[PDB]
Formats: sequence, C-alpha cells, structure tokens
Amino acid sequence: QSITDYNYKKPLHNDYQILDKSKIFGSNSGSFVMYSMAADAYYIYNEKESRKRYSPNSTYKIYLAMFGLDRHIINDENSRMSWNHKHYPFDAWNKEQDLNTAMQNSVNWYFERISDQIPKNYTATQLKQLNYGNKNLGSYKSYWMEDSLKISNLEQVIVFKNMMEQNNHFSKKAKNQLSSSLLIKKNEKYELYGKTGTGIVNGKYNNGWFVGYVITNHDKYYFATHLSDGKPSGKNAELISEKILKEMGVLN
Ligand SMILES: *C(=O)[C@@H](NC(=O)c1ccccc1-c1ccccc1C(=O)O)[C@@H]1N[C@@H](C(=O)O)C(C)(C)S1
Repeated sequence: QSITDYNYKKPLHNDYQILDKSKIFGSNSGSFVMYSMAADAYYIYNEKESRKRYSPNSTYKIYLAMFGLDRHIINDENSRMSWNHKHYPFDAWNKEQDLNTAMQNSVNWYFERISDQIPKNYTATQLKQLNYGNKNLGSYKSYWMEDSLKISNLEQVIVFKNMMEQNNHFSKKAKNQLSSSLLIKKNEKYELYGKTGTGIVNGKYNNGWFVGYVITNHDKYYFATHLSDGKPSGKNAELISEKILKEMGVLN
C-alpha cells in the first residue's frame, strides 16, 4: 500500500555472510536467509531480493497458531475443530482437525476460524511488537493470503527467531505446542521444523515459501526460502531449503 510496504530497509547490525546458492536455485528466482543462534550471524543468498516484502500466504499460520494459543482459542488438551461439511478439493481438508493435522496439511479453514475470533486491535498490537513486515492488515479478512500483509524473507527469519527466542508475552507451553505442530523430520543428527506457503494468482504459482528452524546437538538455526519466479511453490521452496541446509552442514 504505502511507500515502505514493499521493502525492509532496516540495517542488519550483525555479522553477515553472502552466499552463492544460484546452482541450487536453478531456473527459480528468489532468496535464502539463515541465522545461527551460536554465531549470532546471518547467512544470505540474494540480499536485495531477501528484503523485498511479499504476502506470507500459509506461513502466517505460524502466527495464527501462536495467537490462537495465546488467546485460548485452542489449547494443549483440545485443539480440535469439526469440519463444517464444505467440500474441499483435498480429502485431508474434508474432516475434523487439530493443530497438528491442520498445520501438516495446511488446512486454511482451521486457521480462518481462529482468525475470525481474533479482534483486529489484538493482531495490530502483536504485529507491532513482533515487527511483522509491513503490519498492513487492510480489510482484515484473509489478510495474509495474497493481500495487504507483506513480509520479507530476511524478516521471516528475524521475526520468527525473536518470537520464539525472546522471553516475551507468549508462554513456553504455547511455543512448545506450536513447535510440535511444525516438526517435519527428526533423527540422531537434527530436528527440522517448518511451514510451506504457496500463492496462486490466475492459475499460476507466484509466491513460494518455506520458513522454519533446525535444532542440532550444537546449535539452532532459523531459515527461510522465498521463491518469486520460475516454479515458485512451497513444495519447491522446501526442496531448495533442504539442499542448501545440507550443503551448509546444518543437517549432519
Ligand atoms: C498457503 O499458503 C495455502 N495457500 C493457498 O491455499 C492458496 C493461496 C492462494 C491462492 C490459492 C490457494 C489454493 C491452494 C490450494 C487449493 C486451493 C486454493 C484456493 O484458494 O483456491 C495453503 N497452503 C499451501 C502450502 O504450500 O502449504 C497449500 C498449497 C498446501 S494450500
């Protein structure tokens, strides 16, 4: 909307390292950002592109889940929601959900039902405290889905790291419940947590995301891949993230 709604220009006062992951990105365009907790350092492929703000799409379900937990819309004993019989094109959406199944299968209606219960003033307060991108709530409907609210790839990392790692307003039990819903892979070497997002505009992919974090025995890393062109889907952003993280030594 405004002059600053499409970019993040705040300096990184940290140590940062330029990466070249162009061979992994291939015919896709976008950026990758990682932050290491132990190093207090950022690692960025395509820094210019990492500061452009895009709709977060389904990655904002991270924040809707945290808000839903914070406001006691869902909890640790019961995060179940019944299906209202509206037919969806995916069978995984046509059934009862809890936080885990909704996050895993990116069930939009579950998060929409959460958002409907959240008053605009609370969201505005939270996006301000979190420094969430352009903080633009617009019409306040599905404002995170190809709409007013935009965030950069660099901000996806900073905002998620700060939300989880600072001693703040969100409880440890909420943070733990969200983490459980985001767990993708666990083995002897690492735990990988994350969430995809895919935007579709006029039948074409236009905006792919995979935002998450890795816990190893030595460190914790927050990361995000954004795709703006080529085949810009969440699925592809996840594949790219895994290839990059592997090369960097984060996954062993
Ligand atoms: C998350 O971003 C999300 N996005 C969408 O569903 C979406 C966004 C914009 C336009 C269309 C759609 C969409 C996708 C699938 C089916 C129907 C529709 C629609 O509204 O017509 C949900 N998350 C994605 C992810 O990558 O995790 C998803 C593709 C699983 S769907």
